Amino acid sequence: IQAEEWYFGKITRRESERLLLNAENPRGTFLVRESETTKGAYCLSVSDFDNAKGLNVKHYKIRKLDSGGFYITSRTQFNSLQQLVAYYSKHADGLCHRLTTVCP
Amino acid sequence: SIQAEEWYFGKITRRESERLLLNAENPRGTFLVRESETTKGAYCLSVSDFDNAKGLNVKHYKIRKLDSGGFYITSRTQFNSLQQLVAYYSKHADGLCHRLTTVCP
Repeated sequence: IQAEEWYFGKITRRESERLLLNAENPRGTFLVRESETTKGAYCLSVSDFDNAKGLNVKHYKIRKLDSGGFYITSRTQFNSLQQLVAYYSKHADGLCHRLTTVCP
Repeated sequence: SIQAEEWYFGKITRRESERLLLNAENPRGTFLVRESETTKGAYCLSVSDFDNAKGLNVKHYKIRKLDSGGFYITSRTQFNSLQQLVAYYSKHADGLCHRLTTVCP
């Protein structure tokens, strides 16, 4: 996974908001990094825009089932992280926006 | 002028540096210096490394600028230029994952 373009490893929540919040990035720009807060979990950080708050980043915890798979909600589970990224690029399913560009 | 240094890569992102450095053709210790995207005014030394478990990986060390003039990564040694910092760590790792060997192509 270290060689996945979208995996940024151990950056913090505040580093990921600085990397993403760029007023020249499309809505849905994202990255996957490790959760600082929950050992063993990952986190999908996604840039969003709404009228009021403007540009902001949403963070979604990704948990790993002990049998192996990954999930953000009870709707779908994925046998790998790349399957999760691939799925949410085509279907937002509760996320603020489908995933569009990897963080530059 | 640092703009023209072989090892200086300006404003490339954290992601681009890793894309440059994670490559089978690079020795452990391949590096580049760039601006930090996350801390303005700071630079960053990115270094390719290899460990048996994770294979090829990149480590990133922030380089802080003393307002008085120097540059540092640790309290052990400070430097008056980035050329000096790059030269020193090419001779001694001193906490880095590996001595700097190859300038990133």
